[PDB]
Amino acid sequence: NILGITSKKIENFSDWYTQVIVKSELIEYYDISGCYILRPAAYYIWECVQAFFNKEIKKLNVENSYFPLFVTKNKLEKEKNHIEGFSPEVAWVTKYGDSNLPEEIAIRPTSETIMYSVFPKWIRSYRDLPLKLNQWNTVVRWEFKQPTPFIRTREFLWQEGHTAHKNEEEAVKLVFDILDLYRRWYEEYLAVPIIKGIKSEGEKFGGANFTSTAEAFISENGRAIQAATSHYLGTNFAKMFKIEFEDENEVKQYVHQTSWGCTTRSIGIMIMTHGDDKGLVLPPNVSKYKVVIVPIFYKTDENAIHSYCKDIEKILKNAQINCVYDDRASYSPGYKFNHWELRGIPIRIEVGPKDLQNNSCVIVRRDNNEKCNVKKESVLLETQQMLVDIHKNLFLKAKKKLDDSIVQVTSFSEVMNALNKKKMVLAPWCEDIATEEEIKKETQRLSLTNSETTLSGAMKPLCIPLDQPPMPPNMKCFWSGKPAKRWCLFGRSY
Ligand SMILES: O=C(NC1Cc2ccccc2C1)c1nccnc1NC(=O)N1CCCCC1
Ligand code: PRO
Repeated sequence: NILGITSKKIENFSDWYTQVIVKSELIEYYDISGCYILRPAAYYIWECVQAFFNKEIKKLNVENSYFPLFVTKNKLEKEKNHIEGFSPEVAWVTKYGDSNLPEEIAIRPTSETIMYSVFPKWIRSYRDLPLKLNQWNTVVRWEFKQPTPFIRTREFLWQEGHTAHKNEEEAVKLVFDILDLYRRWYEEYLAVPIIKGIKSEGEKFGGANFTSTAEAFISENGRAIQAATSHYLGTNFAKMFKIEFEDENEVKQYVHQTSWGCTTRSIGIMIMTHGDDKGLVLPPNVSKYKVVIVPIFYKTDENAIHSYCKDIEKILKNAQINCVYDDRASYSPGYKFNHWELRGIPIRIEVGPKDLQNNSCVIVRRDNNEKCNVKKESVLLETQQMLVDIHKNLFLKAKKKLDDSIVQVTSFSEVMNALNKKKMVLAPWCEDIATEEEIKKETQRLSLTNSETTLSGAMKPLCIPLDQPPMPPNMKCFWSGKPAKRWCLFGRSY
């Protein structure tokens, strides 16, 4: 009990989350606010999705690279909308030892300015295009909002991809190709559904022509959260960094650029999605151990149980299924059950005397706790199919919750009702940037219906979904009363 999760996910989501990430050994806290340690179980997930994304961006001819952590004032300030957005959260190095630096230098919050400072040397003619680069690194955004492990941190691990193209068409195609890879990263590895859409003008990346986005939704507190992003930068950074190329007709042109990122926030979204009141729940593709084997003794005798459990370990490891046999003498079976449930292991296999006598074992799924007796010779196949089935169940259950978290409305008088039911709204909107602040202020004012002390009551535009319902001929904007343009998702958010 004391060693389990002692806050229910529905009753105290914030304390449940803290208990889950600590007791599963994902996260350790640190003496600098907003910075957290990724312990091995958390870093293993990152390596899994790193492996997947590398393999896929390789097919698009993107190549990994590594650029400096630091940027000079001269470079950092070249693109005005970019730096106006980041400048209050940029951390500056000013000293080495007790000596002042001759010039202060900034830590990257993102690397457009760093990388594009040298793109002009690499891109001189149409022969040099497309240029396609990625980095796996961390960046620093020194905000003073309340941090949350994985999802809102001052330093975070991510990849940032950056490409440059001879025209708009090719760059935009890559934007949406990357956006579908983020859909796959979340779906095939984290069993998380996302919504693709376009950011409103007030929410797009600074310096972007447009920002496409993958949005996730945390049903338990009614909060949307950006899962990944892929920007068409157009020629906006090419203008400011003078990234020009001579085209086939001997005319100077600006490159058309993209950048796109996805972070360890994805792990936090997975935890909040599938985690339950027993702790972490891992999709098998991001769990080091797919199976834990637990022995049960009453009280060859003890050697007979040990030999049998080791046989099952050999069967799984010979088939490339990593597993652990928990043969620790000092802890009860029920201790071990909780121990590994807490840590999110997908499958427990139990072996006691009655299972040995029947030449079977008990196979227990972490997601729904269903138990079944499997003969020894069918354990390999049953385990294989059950790992597939757990992932499918986690994803389908999550997708039903996401679907159920959207209410389509036509007037603002329906909005507050749905927000306080922890929903997002899909609403007809004129898309005028001026209305975004107005909507944020008024929904925050009317929220006077929240028990979160560190997240805003404001609802903001989340994304204009790529999948649009019909817009009836005279539908008005739900806020301004002007002709509505498209349907947009709004909600409270992280
Ligand atoms: O934005 C993050 N942190 C900042 C916001 C915040 C709030 C409280 C305290 C400190 C900070 C700094 C963030 N933190 C951790 C992991 N991913 C994060 N970001 C993202 O997932 N996205 C989407 C993909 C492109 C980049 C942004
Ligand atoms: O920070 C962002 O959103 C973009 C995409 C990764 C590179 N910079």
